[PDB]
Amino acid sequence: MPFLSRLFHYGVDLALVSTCVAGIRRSSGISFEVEKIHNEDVKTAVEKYLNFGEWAFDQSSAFLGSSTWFKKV
Amino acid sequence: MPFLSRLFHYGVDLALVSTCVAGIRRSSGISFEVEKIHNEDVKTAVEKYLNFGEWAFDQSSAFLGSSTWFKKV
Amino acid sequence: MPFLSRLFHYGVDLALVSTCVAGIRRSSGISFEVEKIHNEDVKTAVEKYLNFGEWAFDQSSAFLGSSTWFKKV
Amino acid sequence: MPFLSRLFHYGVDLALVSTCVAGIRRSSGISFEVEKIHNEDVKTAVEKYLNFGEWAFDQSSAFLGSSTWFKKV
Amino acid sequence: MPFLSRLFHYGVDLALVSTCVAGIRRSSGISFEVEKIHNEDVKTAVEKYLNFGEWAFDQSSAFLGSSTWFKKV
Amino acid sequence: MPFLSRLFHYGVDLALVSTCVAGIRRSSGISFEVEKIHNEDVKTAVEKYLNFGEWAFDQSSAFLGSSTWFKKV
Amino acid sequence: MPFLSRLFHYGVDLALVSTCVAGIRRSSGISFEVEKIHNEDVKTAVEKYLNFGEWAFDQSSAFLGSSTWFKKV
Amino acid sequence: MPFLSRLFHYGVDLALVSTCVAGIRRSSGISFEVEKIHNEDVKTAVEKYLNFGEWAFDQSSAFLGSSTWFKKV
Ligand SMILES: CCCCCCCCCCCCCCCCCC(=O)OC[C@H](COP(=O)(O)OCCN)OC(=O)CCCCCCCCCCCCCCCCC
Ligand SMILES: CCCCCCCCCCCCCCCCCC(=O)OC[C@H](COP(=O)(O)OCCN)OC(=O)CCCCCCCCCCCCCCCCC
Ligand SMILES: CCCCCCCCCCCCCCCCCC(=O)OC[C@H](COP(=O)(O)OCCN)OC(=O)CCCCCCCCCCCCCCCCC
Ligand SMILES: CCCCCCCCCCCCCCCCCC(=O)OC[C@H](COP(=O)(O)OCCN)OC(=O)CCCCCCCCCCCCCCCCC
Ligand SMILES: CCCCCCCCCCCCCCCCCC(=O)OC[C@H](COP(=O)(O)OCCN)OC(=O)CCCCCCCCCCCCCCCCC
Ligand SMILES: CCCCCCCCCCCCCCCCCC(=O)OC[C@H](COP(=O)(O)OCCN)OC(=O)CCCCCCCCCCCCCCCCC
Repeated sequence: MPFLSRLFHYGVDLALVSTCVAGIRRSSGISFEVEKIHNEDVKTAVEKYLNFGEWAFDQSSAFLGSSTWFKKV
Repeated sequence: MPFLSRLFHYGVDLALVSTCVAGIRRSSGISFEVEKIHNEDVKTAVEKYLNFGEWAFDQSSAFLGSSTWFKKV
Repeated sequence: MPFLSRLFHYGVDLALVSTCVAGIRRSSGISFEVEKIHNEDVKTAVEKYLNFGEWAFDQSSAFLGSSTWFKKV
Repeated sequence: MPFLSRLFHYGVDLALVSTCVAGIRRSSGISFEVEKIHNEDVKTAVEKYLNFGEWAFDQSSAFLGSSTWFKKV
Repeated sequence: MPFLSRLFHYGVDLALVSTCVAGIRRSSGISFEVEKIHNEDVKTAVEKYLNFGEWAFDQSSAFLGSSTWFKKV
Repeated sequence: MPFLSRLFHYGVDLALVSTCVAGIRRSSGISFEVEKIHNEDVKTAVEKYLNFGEWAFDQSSAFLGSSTWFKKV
Repeated sequence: MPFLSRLFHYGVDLALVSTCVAGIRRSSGISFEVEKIHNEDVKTAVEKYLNFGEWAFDQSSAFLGSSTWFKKV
Repeated sequence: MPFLSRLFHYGVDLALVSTCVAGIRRSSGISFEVEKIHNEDVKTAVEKYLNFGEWAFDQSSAFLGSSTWFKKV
């Protein structure tokens, strides 16, 4: 559970990019092909970046859902 | 204002925020309650901003789906 | 009521600066001395920038207050 | 981590967000409910981020109050 | 007075770049050779950008000097 | 943590601010009141941040001077 | 709205992206599929954005070449 | 593989600058004279930054080429 330190590590714009990429996978099934990265340590780093977006997507949906300005349809 | 001009007007930060909000709606059903905005001119402006993110989400999805670095499930 | 167009005009960081300046005035009484600006059109432009921060402060407090993650003490 | 190091770690964007949240608390009473965070490690990280904004709000207030371009009421 | 509108058009980072270029000219004499640009459209745009930085340098100096956190040495 | 990483640690925004502050000092004499900082660790960190700007100002001056688009006046 | 304002209209992030895309085209031949855009107004706007990057690439090339810190190899 | 960590350390704008510098070298031959830096600390930092841009140029080319939105001409 380092996800918050990684928000500051990646920065706002790259954190938002990863969160968008996760949102794309969730509704369309379009997913980065992590198994086509040759080097293992790079695959681990890429997966860390993408997995942060997945976590951030879940945290962001929960936060917006906590506001009376949003509703679940 | 066309969608591309809106991207440049909002800037990358706020464009990504709106795109992420759209992704949350598509997967979560959690939707901004546009109707609860009382002023009709503010309602219109907020709708333009959110609708930009819906467009950008779909354009981004199509672009990633256009690349062999993404798989499709 | 152009305040939203001005968010995009000023940009994220300068919009946040103005909102912070308004928050400072609200709790400390420390306020920019607008009447010491010689030229009238500049005073009008500076007041527009500061007044946007005052509006944005009010909109932001209302939004956070709409979330169950915040409470009024 | 000292407050200045936190500024550089968070970056200007997120530092201003936290400073604005602190300003909202001081004037509105609207306060982030830190206690509702269940994980103790996440609670600590969020508290560090919000407490940075409280510090930055007071440092900013003092700096503006140090200038003849600001009046005091 | 187009300088304040130029700040918002340029944004913070490009505004600071121009102000640093002005500072470099003031202390070293190293100056951009605008007279070598013969496309007058390009020349006028470059002149407006550089002249903004010269104005911003003078306003920034005055503001910092207005603060007890700075001293004229 | 060395000096040579500080551009990326401070980030572009705050590195430009420090460089701007240095340029202001060089031709106006307006200088940050380091003597008013009474925690020696904070003073050291502030001195590092300001001196990075002084160094960056000197390097940027030399780089612009190395270009035939600039002339010493 | 002229060409010479587009740096500030697109902003630094997206101007750098366009410039990067142009550099990729110049040495790899990999080129954006303008022919796949079938709204003529959108095609024109995309062509303007891409050609700004081509122009900026040529200007930046010439500027770096004007410096004694760069050599033609 | 330090290049991905370098992206996050440098941030998007400085990462794109380095990638454009690499693109300029590839198409024009205009190359930074790293051999003129004799402070080996500074030299190594500059080399790491420029070498990142060279790697990023190759990865960015490959990614764009992987898309049906680009064609090799
Ligand atoms: C706009 C993008 C968000 C920008 C924030 C990011 C940085 C902030 C920059 C400084 C502060 C920004 C101030 C701008 C706030 C916009 C206010 C607004 O446009 O909405 C006003 C609307 C009025 O409602 P009305 O019925 O007329 O009430 C009258 C009495 N006020 O009342 C409301 O609508 C209240 C709720 C605001 C809804 C506007 C857009 C909301 C959709 C995006 C929410 C995303 C939250 C961020 C989380 C990111 C997670 C990915
Ligand atoms: C892992 C490797 C990663 C390396 C990548 C980085 C390499 C550096 C260069 C990458 C640049 C990406 C390619 C940019 C080419 C510009 C293409 C373009 O302008 O878009 C054309 C497209 C028109 O498509 P059309 O369907 O006809 O229009 C629909 C209705 N308007 O219009 C569109 O579809 C616009 C879609 C924009 C949605 C984005 C909103 C969020 C902002 C993201 C910021 C970064 C994205 C850059 C967008 C370029 C702007 C044009
Ligand atoms: C951190 C700064 C905000 C960054 C957003 C700006 C750009 C977003 C970048 C991409 C998306 C960012 C994703 C990061 C979200 C952080 C999530 C987090 O740290 O909080 C997790 C916390 C866990 O709670 P727990 O009891 O453990 O629940 C277990 C099941 N999840 O659950 C929660 O705490 C839920 C509420 C989140 C509280 C974290 C900080 C909130 C205080 C700032 C709110 C400001 C909202 C922005 C409005 C600006 C107006 C000025
Ligand atoms: C209208 C005209 C406007 C023109 C202005 C623009 C001109 C360009 C240059 C302006 C730069 C402003 C002055 C920068 C000088 C650096 C001084 C510094 O580093 O701060 C010293 C201060 C130490 O004070 P002390 O009380 O001893 O510490 C308390 C416990 N730590 O530590 C502090 O107090 C730090 C306070 C930081 C709080 C800011 C958080 C939000 C981020 C804002 C981004 C811009 C602010 C730049 C901050 C400089 C970073 C050091
Ligand atoms: C210039 C880029 C330097 C950095 C390159 C690094 C690679 C990545 C950078 C890409 C980012 C996009 C940059 C936009 C380029 C602007 C083009 C320009 O203004 O060129 C004007 C001038 C034209 O000279 P010309 O008359 O055509 O040549 C005579 C030959 N017969 O030719 C010139 O050289 C005049 C330039 C004046 C600017 C001086 C400021 C020095 C540092 C500026 C950095 C930011 C640029 C902001 C310029 C805004 C100008 C409106
Ligand atoms: C350099 C700034 C140019 C723009 C100036 C515009 C004014 C505002 C800019 C201020 C922003 C802060 C910039 C940080 C400055 C970095 C200093 C540096 O790296 O200089 C290294 C090199 C030293 O050369 P040296 O051996 O000391 O001279 C021999 C004399 N006996 O001397 C050098 O010149 C090497 C520089 C290599 C970078 C080439 C890239 C060209 C465009 C870079 C723009 C962004 C800079 C990123 C550099 C990161 C390097 C780690």
